[PDB]
Amino acid sequence: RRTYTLADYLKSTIRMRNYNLRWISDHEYLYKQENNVLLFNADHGNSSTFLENSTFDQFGHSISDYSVSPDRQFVLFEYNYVKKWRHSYTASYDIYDLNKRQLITAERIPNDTQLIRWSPEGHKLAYVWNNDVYVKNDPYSPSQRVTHDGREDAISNGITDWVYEEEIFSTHSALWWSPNGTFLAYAKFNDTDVPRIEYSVYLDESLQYPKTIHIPYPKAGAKNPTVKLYVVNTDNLTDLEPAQIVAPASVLTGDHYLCDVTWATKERISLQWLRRIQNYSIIDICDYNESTPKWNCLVSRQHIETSATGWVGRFKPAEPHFTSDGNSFYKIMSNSEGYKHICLFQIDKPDCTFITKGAWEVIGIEALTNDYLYFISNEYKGMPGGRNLYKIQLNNYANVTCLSCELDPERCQYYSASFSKGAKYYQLRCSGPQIPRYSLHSSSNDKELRLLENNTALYETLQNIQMPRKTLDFLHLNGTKFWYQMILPPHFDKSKKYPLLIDVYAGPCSQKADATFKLSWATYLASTENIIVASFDGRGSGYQGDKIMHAINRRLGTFEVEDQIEAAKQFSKMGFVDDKRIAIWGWSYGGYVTSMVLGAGSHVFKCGIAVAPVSAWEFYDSVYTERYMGLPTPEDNLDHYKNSTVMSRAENFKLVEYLLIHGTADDNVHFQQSAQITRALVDAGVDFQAMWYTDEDHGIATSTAHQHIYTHMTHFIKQCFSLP
Amino acid sequence: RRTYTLADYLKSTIRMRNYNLRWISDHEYLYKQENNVLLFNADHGNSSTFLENSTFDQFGHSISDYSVSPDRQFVLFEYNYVKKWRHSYTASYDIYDLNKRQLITAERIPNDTQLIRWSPEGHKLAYVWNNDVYVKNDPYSPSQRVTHDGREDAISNGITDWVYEEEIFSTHSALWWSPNGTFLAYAKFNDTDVPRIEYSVYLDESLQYPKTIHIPYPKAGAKNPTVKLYVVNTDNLTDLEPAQIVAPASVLTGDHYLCDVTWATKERISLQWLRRIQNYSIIDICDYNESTPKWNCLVSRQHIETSATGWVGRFKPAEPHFTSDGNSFYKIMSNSEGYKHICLFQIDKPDCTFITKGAWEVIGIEALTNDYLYFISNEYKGMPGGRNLYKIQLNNYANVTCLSCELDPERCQYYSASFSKGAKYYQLRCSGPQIPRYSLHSSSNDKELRLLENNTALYETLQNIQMPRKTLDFLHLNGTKFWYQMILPPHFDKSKKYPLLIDVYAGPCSQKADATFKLSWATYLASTENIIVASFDGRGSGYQGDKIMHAINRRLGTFEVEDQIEAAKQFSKMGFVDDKRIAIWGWSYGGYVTSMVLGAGSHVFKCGIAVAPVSAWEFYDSVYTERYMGLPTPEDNLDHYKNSTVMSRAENFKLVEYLLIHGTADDNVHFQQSAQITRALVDAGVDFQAMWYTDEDHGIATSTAHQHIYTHMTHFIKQCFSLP
Ligand SMILES: *[C@@H]1O[C@H](CO)[C@@H](O[C@@H]2O[C@H](CO)[C@@H](O[C@@H]3O[C@H](CO)[C@@H](O)[C@H](O)[C@@H]3O)[C@H](O)[C@H]2NC(C)=O)[C@H](O)[C@H]1NC(C)=O
Ligand SMILES: *[C@@H]1O[C@H](CO)[C@@H](O[C@@H]2O[C@H](CO)[C@@H](O[C@@H]3O[C@H](CO)[C@@H](O)[C@H](O)[C@@H]3O)[C@H](O)[C@H]2NC(C)=O)[C@H](O)[C@H]1NC(C)=O
Ligand SMILES: *[C@@H]1O[C@H](CO)[C@@H](O[C@@H]2O[C@H](CO)[C@@H](O)[C@H](O)[C@H]2NC(C)=O)[C@H](O)[C@H]1NC(C)=O
Ligand SMILES: *[C@@H]1O[C@H](CO)[C@@H](O[C@@H]2O[C@H](CO)[C@@H](O)[C@H](O)[C@H]2NC(C)=O)[C@H](O)[C@H]1NC(C)=O
Ligand SMILES: *[C@@H]1O[C@H](CO)[C@@H](O[C@@H]2O[C@H](CO)[C@@H](O)[C@H](O)[C@H]2NC(C)=O)[C@H](O)[C@H]1NC(C)=O
Ligand SMILES: *[C@@H]1O[C@H](CO)[C@@H](O[C@@H]2O[C@H](CO)[C@@H](O)[C@H](O)[C@H]2NC(C)=O)[C@H](O)[C@H]1NC(C)=O
Ligand SMILES: *[C@@H]1O[C@H](CO)[C@@H](O[C@@H]2O[C@H](CO)[C@@H](O)[C@H](O)[C@H]2NC(C)=O)[C@H](O)[C@H]1NC(C)=O
Ligand SMILES: *[C@@H]1O[C@H](CO)[C@@H](O[C@@H]2O[C@H](CO)[C@@H](O)[C@H](O)[C@H]2NC(C)=O)[C@H](O)[C@H]1NC(C)=O
Ligand SMILES: *[C@@H]1O[C@H](CO)[C@@H](O[C@@H]2O[C@H](CO)[C@@H](O)[C@H](O)[C@H]2NC(C)=O)[C@H](O)[C@H]1NC(C)=O
Ligand SMILES: *[C@@H]1O[C@H](CO)[C@@H](O)[C@H](O)[C@H]1NC(C)=O
Ligand SMILES: *[C@@H]1O[C@H](CO)[C@@H](O)[C@H](O)[C@H]1NC(C)=O
Ligand SMILES: *[C@@H]1O[C@H](CO)[C@@H](O)[C@H](O)[C@H]1NC(C)=O
Repeated sequence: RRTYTLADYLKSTIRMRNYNLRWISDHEYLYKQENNVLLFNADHGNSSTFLENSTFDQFGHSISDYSVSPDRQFVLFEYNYVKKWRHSYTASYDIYDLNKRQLITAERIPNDTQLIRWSPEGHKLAYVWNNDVYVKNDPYSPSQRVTHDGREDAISNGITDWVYEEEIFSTHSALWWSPNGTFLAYAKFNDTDVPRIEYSVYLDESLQYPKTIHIPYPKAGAKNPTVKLYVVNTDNLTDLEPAQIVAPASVLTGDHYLCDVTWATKERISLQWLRRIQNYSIIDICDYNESTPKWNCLVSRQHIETSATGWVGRFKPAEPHFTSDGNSFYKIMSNSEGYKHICLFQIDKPDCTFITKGAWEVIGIEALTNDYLYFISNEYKGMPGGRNLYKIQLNNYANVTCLSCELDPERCQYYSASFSKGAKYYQLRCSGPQIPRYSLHSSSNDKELRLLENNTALYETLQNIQMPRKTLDFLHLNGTKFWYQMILPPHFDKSKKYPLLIDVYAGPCSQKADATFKLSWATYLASTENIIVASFDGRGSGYQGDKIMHAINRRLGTFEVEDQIEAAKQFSKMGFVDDKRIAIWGWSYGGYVTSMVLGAGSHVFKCGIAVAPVSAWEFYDSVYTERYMGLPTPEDNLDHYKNSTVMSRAENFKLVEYLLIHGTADDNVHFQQSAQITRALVDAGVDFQAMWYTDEDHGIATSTAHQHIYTHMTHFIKQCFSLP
Repeated sequence: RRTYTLADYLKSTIRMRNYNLRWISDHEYLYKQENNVLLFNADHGNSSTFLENSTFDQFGHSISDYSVSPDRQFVLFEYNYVKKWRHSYTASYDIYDLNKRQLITAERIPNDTQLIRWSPEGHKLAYVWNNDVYVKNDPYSPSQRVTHDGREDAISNGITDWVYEEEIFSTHSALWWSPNGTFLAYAKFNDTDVPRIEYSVYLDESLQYPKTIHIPYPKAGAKNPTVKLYVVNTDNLTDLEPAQIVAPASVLTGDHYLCDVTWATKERISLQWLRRIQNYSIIDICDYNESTPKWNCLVSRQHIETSATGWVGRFKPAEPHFTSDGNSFYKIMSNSEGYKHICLFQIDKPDCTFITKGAWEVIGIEALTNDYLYFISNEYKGMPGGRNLYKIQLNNYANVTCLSCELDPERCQYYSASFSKGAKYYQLRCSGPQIPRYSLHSSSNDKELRLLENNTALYETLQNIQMPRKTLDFLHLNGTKFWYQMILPPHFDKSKKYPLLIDVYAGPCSQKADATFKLSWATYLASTENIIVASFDGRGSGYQGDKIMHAINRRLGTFEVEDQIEAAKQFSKMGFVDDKRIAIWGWSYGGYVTSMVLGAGSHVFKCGIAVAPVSAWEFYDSVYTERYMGLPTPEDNLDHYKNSTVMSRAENFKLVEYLLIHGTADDNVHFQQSAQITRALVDAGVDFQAMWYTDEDHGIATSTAHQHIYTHMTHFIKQCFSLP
């Protein structure tokens, strides 16, 4: 029987399908099929061809994306897509009028447009061009320029800078339409005094001279960009200047962040602010006073969230989900025991009321109606690495009803959901630990309407392959239960002793051990090279309580490192793991941990790989770093900024085999970091291996580069484990 | 018996001494001994302490170097040394009076001084600070400012830019005093429109953001800097200005280089100009007029040098060696048979007379007397790799007497000399093949006056070691003699079979197969690991004829590559070479040839190492590249610029093991060149090994890095050669 070879991983020979849809109603969604865009109605099961693939290639050129207007009158076509960063880009957009079924030729959308978003209702447009905000009341209507200070690397209106897109918003967008489309809320960023990172780009062999790329990148303690929030009335845009909503006073004592903007009603806006010392968060509720007319942000509806053991939220404070009347909201907060649970806020009330509790966390709030609230939790079977859909009755909080627990309990233990408007229907997505699945459900009776994708083709293709097995198990460290996972080789024999390879992230609020089904590189090693690939969620991990999560606070590189070693020591006690063939590798925080582990002097690991590793917290951006480590000042936390460098551990690298990989175009984890490591390894008489990948970004993902780094790492591990 | 250990190379426990001296008279020379500067009198032989080691330490700073005035009244002390580039720096200077045993504190020399030069007679000073020339007729005097348009990276007066420093002048100085100290000639460079290479420098772990380093670097085809030559009357300057000496019309038809400036008499100057297409140079003899025009350059005394087969000279045209009257000069030129020989030029007459001939070349003219001319050639036994001192009676060209050939014909075959003023005495300098030896001679009888350094302790300390033996042999390629060297392991047994390591430079006018004595890394591989290390000098090599050397013209990366292969194949046919264990490595042109050899698909070499290689001549500087490859224009030589890249040979790297090393702060061979290779090797799916060295220049020389790179390369060889 065939095995999962390396070519099977790198060539995507074994494709896993999914089912991605866009709810455009309370009962209709769009789905792309055979390059056609089909419009499905879940209330009747009937579906029409909404957008022929004929009218996708008959424009002049290849179209990259689409976005249909909420009134289904116009379609945006995106083409000439040029990648900027993780979530950012610039492209040209066309407008396709569906009433005439004709392409719009006048009042077009300029080339090099950065952002674009429809209004929630109707057909109004807002786009960002040369870092300025423009609005179009109609595709057949001239643009209205809102801002005029758009300066590259200085001022951005409506689009995020680098740190916000990466570490806060997780999207390039800084436009927020009002539900009626009357108001637009946009953010203005100012990176004028933010220091710049500079790295060279060695483009095609034609380029005689390299390019120098500049990016405003505040490192730990550096000058941070400012943000201001302005609101604009689209219906009477030529009456007043954009109205700034000043941040609350609580956050104005120094530098601060803007982390979320949500619309409660057609005339009420909510702003989540965050201090720079990220243990203080506040929600401001602002109503439109049509008199002056200003935005009236009453103090009595300010809502504070703090943390005594560290920072607020998991990565950033939870976003509020307002009720249909915008006079209350539900947001996730840590209870007294330190577990993320759902709390009920009244806009005018100073306290919140918890509606869920237990020794388990709530992952997120998925949908909200007047009678039920839908959410995801890791409560089922007390397994933190699982995800299941629940619903809460808003009259009797004791009446919690899991919607995914008993559907296929052996095959599916990791669910997610995508709801429609008003939570009439919801798409269920199972991710593991067996073959994924996608189904359509109706919230009225929670019955499966139809099976969207079963991956049956995947199922039979794996039947002919000696696939490895994934075990979800746990262990105890100083009396605390800690979960881990093992990818076991096929025909696993506990009497025989296998080599061990540890996959690390160990990042704050990370979770590497979970009931998810992946066709990864580890799948190759176990199925073919018969290597046990493990991952251990120790201290600093998430979804297990603020006790375990905040243990790493202000002490990065201390406990998440020891516990990877200590768990590795536990694995040796088992009778099926070779003591002399234990390895480790990571990526962008594992590479930090993997490096910091090999420098611990543990005599546990034989070799290691660090891919785009962090080497010192002095080098990473302030938003992620200062959240867990604070400021590098002698008065705040400068001590452990220095005590936690990989370079301080060079001498102990004489005992292991180090392989260091890093891409040169890395805008996230700068090549400066790996360079500082090698200088410490060189200056210490330590021999090691290295490999750069030219013009590859942080997540090395170019087809040629993705295949090369893993084919390189396979040779390394096989040489370290003395494998064929 | 012990062997030459790797630690013996990297730690230099087994030191080799040398005798370095500064002739300050016709019979006196300065010599440093235990940090004391001693004055020696060659005539009788006695000695006296000229400068105590109390100094260099009694002043508040460690003194790097010293320089004594010709009239022996003042001494310069160099401190605050900050290395700029290869031959450049910037440092601070203190002036010390000898008649008063005092340190001058009035009218001091500024810090951050970029150059300093004494007049050849008297004690006139000339230093360059902020790219402007300042002059002092006496150390106790103010500094008259000559130029005022100095600007960083834009204009340089008196100091070279990068390309002139590296590829023409081999010095940072662009000052030329007249013999009487009356005139000062200085050149002015303009890099205003020359593109700037940029690379990042990752300083100490405490240095948060990296520093971008800009350097005016004209790559092949780019805009070269302009150069103008001015002369100043130092005696009466407050009245007069500098006087420009315009280049000949022969050279003003385009871009041109200034390659030499020599003072014939107190009022006569010789300028060597060079066309950008380096097959046309001219010497200009310019006389001083007591009225305007300040400098009268007669047309009838222009002297022009051309080459129809390639470029002019070896690296640059030979410099002229004037007679005492300045009415004639000897210089090295190619004859009709293509052999560099000495020619006698007469200023006014347009032809020259060869005073030497034969199928061998002259290396350099060492000294000129009114009766004899001393020079260095490779005539003895027809060995190009040997150097000996000869002398010609300037009356009887037939009386050509060797002064070193038959001293120790078994120990010494690679001589050089450092003559005194007027050539009364000359230090003989033997460099191999056996242990070096330094002796002092008298010109009147060529009789050894005394033995300066015999390296006796080095002789004894070597007999404790199984030291290798180096053979200088030759082979015929297509009926053309080609020489090679073989470092042979001790106790050589031609019945056995040895691994083969081919050290490659193979650059134009290069010589890797000589009769010199080096304690190198090749010694370790032969003494300890029993590896034969060979070096072959094929087509493109110098000192053998312009037929052999200019065969590389406009065809770089073609013939010097193939010849290395076939010589290795001829090494394969030998009975003592393991065909399956042949490897090759090189540095900075060898890395180019090594990479180009491994890409040829010859199945000859098993593995290879390329350290700081050239990947594409499009990326190297113009002065070097255009000299041998022409212009990368579709009309001149664009094609073999394209055809000669390493990246075009990526596929054939699947058959060899490849290790690529490069310094991140390399300004000579930019990191871009290595990065372009890996991208082609990544795009071809070829696995290889790489290793960067942060902030290491082209000649990776940091004490820590130098050990790490040779240690890293040894592991690669042993693994490739299947050794312990
Ligand atoms: C974007 O940010 C930059 C810098 O973060 C802002 O410009 C800077 O504004 C400050 C004051 O806010 C200026 O500093 C000093 O102001 C005092 C006032 O007494 C004055 O006396 C000093 O001479 C000095 O100017 C600073 O000069 C200025 N820097 C600039 C203009 O480069 C800028 O206003 C921000 N823009 C937006 C749209 O947010
Ligand atoms: C150092 O080199 C720079 C760049 O070559 C010199 O400045 C440049 O001079 C040229 C003229 O040779 C200017 O080009 C154009 O000339 C035409 C002639 O009609 C004129 O119409 C244009 O308006 C322009 O002047 C060029 O602008 C100028 N570039 C600058 C000043 O940045 C410079 O003179 C050289 N310096 C020395 C000391 O030799
Ligand atoms: C969208 O909502 C806004 C605010 O609710 C509407 O604006 C107000 O509309 C009311 C009546 O609905 C008027 O009495 C006010 O004079 C309006 N004030 C402002 C500032 O607009 C807006 O008309 C609504 N638009 C649509 C298309 O529903
Ligand atoms: C948020 O964290 C900061 C520092 O991490 C806390 O600042 C402390 O403030 C008190 C004043 O009440 C000082 O006495 C301490 O010295 C401060 N600590 C440091 C390390 O500077 C702040 O109290 C925290 N906020 C909350 C609400 O817990
Ligand atoms: C959807 O795919 C699953 C596989 O994940 C199918 O379930 C298997 O069906 C076979 C029948 O031959 C049983 O023997 C297996 O035990 C089942 N496995 C699991 C994990 O349930 C299922 O039949 C497919 N459904 C459809 C409609 O095709
Ligand atoms: C060492 O060489 C020096 C060279 O300067 C000799 O210098 C002598 O200096 C005295 C001083 O009055 C003169 O009178 C002599 O004429 C110099 N000698 C010569 C040869 O010129 C010095 O003599 C030498 N050493 C000794 C011990 O005499
Ligand atoms: C150095 O040489 C220069 C030129 O050879 C001398 O300058 C000339 O000196 C003579 C007589 O002293 C004058 O008639 C000329 O007018 C001078 N010409 C110039 C250009 O200066 C100079 O005097 C000599 N100085 C020394 C110290 O030897
Ligand atoms: C110096 O080199 C150039 C370039 O190789 C030579 O220019 C050639 O000249 C001949 C005759 O004028 C032309 O037919 C060629 O087309 C020229 N080649 C180029 C590339 O322009 C020039 O002749 C050489 N100089 C000497 C003295 O031989
Ligand atoms: C100078 O050094 C050379 C070699 O470095 C010495 O020459 C050797 O001398 C020994 C006698 O002890 C002979 O056995 C060797 O055959 C000699 N070798 C050569 C190449 O000649 C020489 O003795 C040293 N001279 C002094 C004065 O120390
Ligand atoms: C376009 O859609 C039709 C609908 O069946 C399908 O047959 C055809 O293959 C599609 N073409 C492309 C290029 O996707
Ligand atoms: C489904 O049927 C209803 C009623 O028959 C119709 O109004 C609707 O348009 C149909 N769906 C589509 C996508 O046309
Ligand atoms: C200085 O010179 C004296 C005289 O020979 C010598 O004894 C001493 O060791 C020297 N000191 C240094 C530091 O070179």
